[PDB]
Amino acid sequence: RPNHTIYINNLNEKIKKDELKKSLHAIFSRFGQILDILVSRSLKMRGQAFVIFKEVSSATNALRSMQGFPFYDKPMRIQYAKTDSDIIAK
RNA sequence: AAGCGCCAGAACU
RNA sequence: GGCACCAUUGCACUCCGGUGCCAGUUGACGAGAUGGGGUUUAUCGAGAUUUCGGCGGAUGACUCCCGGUUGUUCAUCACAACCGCAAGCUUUUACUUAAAUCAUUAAGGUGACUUAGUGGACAAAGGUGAAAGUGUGAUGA
Ligand SMILES: N[C@@H]1[C@@H](O)[C@H](O)[C@@H](COP(=O)(O)O)O[C@@H]1O
Ligand SMILES: [Mg+2]
Ligand SMILES: [Mg+2]
Repeated sequence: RPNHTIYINNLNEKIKKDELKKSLHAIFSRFGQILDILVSRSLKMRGQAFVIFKEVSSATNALRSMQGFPFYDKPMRIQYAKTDSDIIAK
């Protein structure tokens, strides 16, 4: 079902880790306070992000509102995290 | 203040 | 680390697909050492290392000079070795001669790395005094 962490994909792979990590924070900061955004660039983890909210309330609203939103010329695909994240789980 | 200087090899980011 | 091109729609949380091409970073730790000219592969140890490879320089070495020291107390030549404030050869002997490494803890940088402090060290080539044996002939005052 729902989760503190939201899984975003279909992100522009041409954008560098830190720029993407900050450009994400710009738009998701209104829904609630973000604990950490996790972005890698490997073959397995590129075009994806892990915006973690302290509140699931924020995660639900962010999912509803930002679904399909144009981000670097590419529409976002937002799900919930399949499993909890460590800064929540621990 | 001369085992001292710079850097298309090469290792490393 | 970054651009590009191929490949990838991918649920991760100690970094990490392939191909090129550009940027960056590392690249000698101190001791030692300059009369002039030419020549050549330029002294010494420390360090587990790239202190590798290339280029340049260089106070080294050889060798011909310029001066000087010393050669049976003085000079001027021969001849021999020597010195460029320091000066004939050999030997035994005594004293003198660092900084990195390290280990630390601070700054900076995505980054490999950088610059700086603290801790105690640990050399060799040299250098110094001491002895011991010793080093031409010709001519002149
Ligand atoms: N003092 C050193 C010398 O001992 C060394 O011969 C020379 C050449 O160095 P390299 O052999 O790295 O070219 O450099 C310096 O001058
Ligand atoms: Mg490869
Ligand atoms: Mg070299």
